This record gives sequence, structure tokens and C-alpha cells, in this order.
Amino acid sequence: PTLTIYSGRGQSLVEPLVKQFEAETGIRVQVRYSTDAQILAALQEEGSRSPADLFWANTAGALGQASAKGLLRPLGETLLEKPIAFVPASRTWVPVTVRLRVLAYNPDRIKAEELPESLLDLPRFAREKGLVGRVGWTPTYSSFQDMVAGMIALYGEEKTREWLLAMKALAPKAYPSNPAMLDAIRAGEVDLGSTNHYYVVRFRRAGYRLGMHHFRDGDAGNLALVTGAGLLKTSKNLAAATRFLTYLLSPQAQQYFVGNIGEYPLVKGVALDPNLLPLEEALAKSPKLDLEKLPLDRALRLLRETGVL
Amino acid sequence: PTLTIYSGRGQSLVEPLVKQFEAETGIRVQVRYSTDAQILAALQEEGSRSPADLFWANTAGALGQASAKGLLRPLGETLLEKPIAFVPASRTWVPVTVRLRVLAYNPDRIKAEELPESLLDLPRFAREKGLVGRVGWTPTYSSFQDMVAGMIALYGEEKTREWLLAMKALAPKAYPSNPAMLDAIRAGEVDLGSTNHYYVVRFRRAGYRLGMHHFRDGDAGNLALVTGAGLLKTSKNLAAATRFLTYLLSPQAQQYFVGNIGEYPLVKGVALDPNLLPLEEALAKSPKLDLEKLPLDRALRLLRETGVL
Repeated sequence: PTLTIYSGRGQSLVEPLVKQFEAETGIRVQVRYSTDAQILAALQEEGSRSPADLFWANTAGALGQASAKGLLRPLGETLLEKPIAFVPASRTWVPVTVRLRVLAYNPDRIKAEELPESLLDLPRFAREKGLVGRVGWTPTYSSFQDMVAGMIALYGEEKTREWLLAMKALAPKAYPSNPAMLDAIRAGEVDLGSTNHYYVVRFRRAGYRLGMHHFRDGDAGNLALVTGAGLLKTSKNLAAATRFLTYLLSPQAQQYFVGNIGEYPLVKGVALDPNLLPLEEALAKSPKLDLEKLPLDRALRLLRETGVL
Repeated sequence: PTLTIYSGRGQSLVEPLVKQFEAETGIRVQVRYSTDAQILAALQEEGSRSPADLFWANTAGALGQASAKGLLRPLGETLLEKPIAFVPASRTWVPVTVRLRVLAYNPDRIKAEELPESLLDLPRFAREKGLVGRVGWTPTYSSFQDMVAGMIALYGEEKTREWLLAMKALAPKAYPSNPAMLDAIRAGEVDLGSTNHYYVVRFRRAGYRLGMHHFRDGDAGNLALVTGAGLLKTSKNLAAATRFLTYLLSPQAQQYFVGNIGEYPLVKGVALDPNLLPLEEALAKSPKLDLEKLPLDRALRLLRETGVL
């Protein structure tokens, strides 16, 4: 017998936690690593004969799909009472960490106080600072796509399309990863880029003074990016899988998420990092959306039609 | 309940952990942030305006000085049995984390399999590979000076002098901090430099895949840099102070050191980092010196007299 996790989270993040869990509990664990979307597909393709016990996803939207598609078991109050925020109405999965969209910038070139209060205002701001050809983005990156989906949810397709086309008119540089983009900010090739907060945290911990800008509370540019896990209906190892979800919400595992990964924890009693906001301040930043139901479908359509993807 | 800590560890490291300890226990913690050397001066000679409970030091050498001066309470088997290694011969403080001297290099530009087995042979390697002006060091940095002290213990001053003079013949570049030197390694100003392992870890976590060369087991260039904490003879808050010492060895605190700081833990119940060695491998690297008794003053004198410092 082995606990089987299907993970849309990265191996360099998952593996050390799994190894610790194996050592402490004596439970053998096997992990499959794919994208959230590939995991969702495989879980459906495998039907009743899936060996899968848990789905540990990079995104609330993938868990929302798994739930809506009847893959997930309802969770009890013991697990669902643990997180401080983001517990789905479906009560079929548990949020484990949250990450924030932020605006990274070079603080030698831009004063914090002149930065825009809204993402929608970013293209005008970039033209104010003469930044045509001097802004970066990551059009193929999952969280950027999530952010565009939140824009649709808040503002509608037309305003979101308008923004995409305005962004394209800035001649932005596209980077295949967030560290590539942040390196370009450090080098002075671009002066700003929308990214995930923990990439900026990692650069700062390494000694690079990269600016971390938050838009006004509730702005689409601060979208909350919730990760989480659910138990599958197919699970034949429910006690081990419950033990594992418990482990993911423990102070120790949560300290790993904060420290090793740079993400915000969702339980209290975790030591933060001077580069992170207090938890209550972090929770204030995102629009209050149904994160299970972001219109990623419509986001990809717009990104394709506008020439971003 | 209250607790006074004299910390030679940086505020950016100590503060988040102390805040969580306060929140968790209701013990009000007061911290003095200073250097290990300034704290020693206070504990042996200069005095305090109020009694301190704990010396949380950056270095085993400073705790060893405090011990030699008789300023630390003896600890016994109940506290000292938790750490896996590095319990001091004096048994007057508890080891909390370990860091390793390593050789940072740019793996795009340097072939790992060609790097020397001993720090002593670095100047020859560098001269042969035509790397004059392309080696960096941090002459003013505490851990560099510790490594030089390890050299004096292992080799004597005459051998250490030769090495220092052979180094100087490479026209090495001097950097005010480890991040500055690692940035120069990334940028291409130099190709390698002796540093502490966690600086390389932080660079790798940010996406800059700098190399971490370890010398052969026992080599002076792999010196173990142990951090730790001792109870002072002046301690008025003995209950809170012993509770904190226990806390520093707890799974959550140890996870914080691995994650937030990048150091090696000294307990087994912790999730590591794919950029760290397994624990036993890290334990093999350093020579087996009495870390409480390194000739730090001789190292300082020698660095000043060879004009390195």
C-alpha cells in the first residue's frame, strides 16, 4: 500500500514535504507531477481505476473544476476550520497557501508613490514614464492568465480586451519565466512587470532590491492565487490521505511554504518574513471573487484573439 | 512573563521567529541586536543596564568565548540530547543550526569536475585556468575570518600565510558582502568565491543557478559555522529562557531556519530543500575542530598583516 498524490504543484516544492512525511509517519508516498490541466484530464481518463488518493493543485480554479466535475469528496469540519480564508463553498477541498499578483519594479527608476492604483491604469502609466518597449510580461504563465480571468470577472470582456490590446501597443517584452523577467528588471532591460509576490520575495532574500507594488485593495492586479488539495472519490487510502492533508495545514508544513517557497500561509502561528505583508494585510489585497469560478476559458479566448498568446 | 535576548544574529532573521514565540506563549520578549563581539564585550566587561537571559549568537566561537569566561550556565542531557551534532565540549550552550563554507561558482563558465579537492589548491587551479582577476573574496566577512581561523588550527599560520599570499597573487577582487560577490559571479566579473552555503541557496531559489562546490570531506574550505544559544548567569527569567531554548530546537523553528534563512537544521524532523545536501552529507564536510576554540584573533592578525584585511 502507498498513498498516491496527483500533483499540479512542482516537484521541487512537493518532494521535500513528501520525504519528510514519509520519514515521520512511515507511510510510503508516490507522486505524479503534471500541470493542473493535465492532472484534471488524467483523473477523468482513469475513471474508477485511478490509483489516485489526493489532488494537490496549483490553483483554486483547478480544484473548482475537479469539484464541479464530481471528482472530490466532501471534507469534514476539522480540516475546513483550519484555514483563515478561501475555503470553498463546495467544501470539497482545502486551501493550503495563497500567493498574490504584484507589480515588480526597479526602485532606482520608479518612485513607489507615482505607481498606479489600478492595473487598468498601467498602460497609461507606462506611457507616462516613456516605457514603450520597456515593460515585461509572461503571457504563457498560468497566474498571468488567472489575472486576466479576474479582469473579465470584475470589468467584463470589452474592458479586458481593451487592456490587452493597450498592453500589446506598448511593445512589451515577453519572458518564458518570472525569474527571467525579474532578471530583466534587475538588468534594466524592462522597468516593471506583473508577477507573483514570491518571485520578488526570492530576489529580495538573495539581496536584490526589487520593488514590490500592490494596487489598491480589491484591484484585479492583486488577484489572490490560492493553492489547495482535495481527497478523491477514488481513494482507497483515505486515512493516509487525510493524515497528509492534515500535515499540509500543520505549523511546520506551513512554515515550509512561507520559508522554502515564499508563499503566504493560511493558518495562524507561522513566522513570516520581513518581505511579506502581515496576513490580514495580504488578505485585503485581492478582489473578493469566487476563485473556483474564474473565467479562464474566456481569458484564453481574449488572449488569443488579441495576439497576446 | 518576560524574556531578554542578546542576539548576535540579525534582526531580519530573529524578529519573525521571536514574534511568533510571543504570540504563541504570551511571553513578552525583548531583544538587543548587536554583533557577537559587541555582545561578548558587554557580557565580560562592559555590563548591562538590565540582566539578559540568553545569548543567541551567530557563531560557536563567540559562545565558546562566553563559555571560557564562565558566563554561561551549564546545560545537561535533557537539552543537549536533541541536536544531531555539534554539541559543544563545554556543554554550556545548545547548537541550533549549522552553515557550511562552500565554493560558489558560475556553472555556465566553470566545469565542476575540474574544481580542486582542497581550498589549498585553489590558487593553482585559478592560475592554470587563467583566472587571474576572476576570483572574489570577502575579507571583512565574519565567516571568511572563521574559515581562516580553521586554517590556522589545521595548518598553522605559516601554511595559512602561504595560502593567503598565493591567493593575493591572483589579484582577487574584494567584495563588501556575499550577495555582492555572488552578483559578480552571475554577472561575469569573477567566476568563483568562497562563501556560506545559504547565500548560494538564496540565489538558486531566485532562479540564478549558481554552483555549490564542496571540497573533500574535512577540508578547511568546508568549515562548519554553527549558531547557537546559551543561558546567562545573569538570567532572571529562567523559565521563559529555557522554554525558548527548547523552542529553538522545535520542528517549526527548525523549519523556519531551513526555509526562511536557508541554513541546515540540527534536528531530523524537518523538510529540506532540493538545494541542500542531505543532513549526513552536510555533517561530513567540515574538519572536526573544536568550534568553541578557533583561533579567531590569530586569523584577524594574519589577515591584517598579509594586507588581505
